Amino acid sequence: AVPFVEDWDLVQTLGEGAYGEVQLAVNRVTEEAVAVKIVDMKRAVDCPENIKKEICINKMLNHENVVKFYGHRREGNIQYLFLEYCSGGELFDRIEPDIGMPEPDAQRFFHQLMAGVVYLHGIGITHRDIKPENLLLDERDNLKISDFGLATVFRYNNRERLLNKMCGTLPYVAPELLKRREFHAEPVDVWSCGIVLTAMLAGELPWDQPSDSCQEYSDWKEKKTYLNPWKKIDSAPLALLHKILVENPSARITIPDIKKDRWYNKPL
Ligand SMILES: COc1cc(-c2ccc3c(c2)NC(=O)/C3=C\c2ccc[nH]2)ccc1O
Repeated sequence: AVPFVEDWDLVQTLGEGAYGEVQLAVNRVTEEAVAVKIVDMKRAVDCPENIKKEICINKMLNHENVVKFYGHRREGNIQYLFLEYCSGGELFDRIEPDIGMPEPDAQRFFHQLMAGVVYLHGIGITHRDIKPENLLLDERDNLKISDFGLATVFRYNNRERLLNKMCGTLPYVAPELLKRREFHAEPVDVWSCGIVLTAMLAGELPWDQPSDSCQEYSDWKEKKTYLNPWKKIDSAPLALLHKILVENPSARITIPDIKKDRWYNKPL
């Protein structure tokens, strides 16, 4: 019913999953509310390490658009991830199925996702799994990238480190992850942010995966915007998508150039 972790009361479960569980921890004494991820390590082959990297990354991260990392403890098997609480919930729950959200709100949330992403990239960290379920909104309703379990460093000592490990989520991963062996880390996140811009604007996921065979992806590759979800989207913001969901990860628009897009700088 009502458990607790080292002086903090465990109110309710914010999220779960085969990952373990994240209960909202708050202490009636100070009453500061926080997010506590309880990674239930097992053996020395899955959880007991997929978290060593996760905690390190966090201690590096500090940006108004990245769920803050307070600290961590560790009984033995059960480890505690002290994290920032975002009352707002997930961006995911602000997308109306098959409809979306008011364009101005899409633009705003996109600015922050771009803010937080550019930031991470600056310190050579790639998220690898950007999506509405990982973009939380807080009290004031500010977007904060979340869940760094799959993140990783791609630039250390100013030297890129091409990636090859496949991972993330199918209806959000960039095409190169399927056709290539190695791929630059940054363009994968830009593509994933692009797919997130579409949900916010069409309340639906373009395709199940950027597979050259997925019929819906082939139709976007054939400028057939005269169909869903592209039809529910306005040509302005659609112009940016045309530059984001670009196949060759080399010709894809770069975060910097996204800040110079007409829709992006459109007072809304
Ligand atoms: C900074 O990096 C991380 C964030 C979270 C995380 C995951 C879920 C929530 C949260 C933080 N803070 C919250 O407030 C969360 C969930 C929620 C659900 C409804 C309101 N909030 C888990 C692992 C991480 O490595």
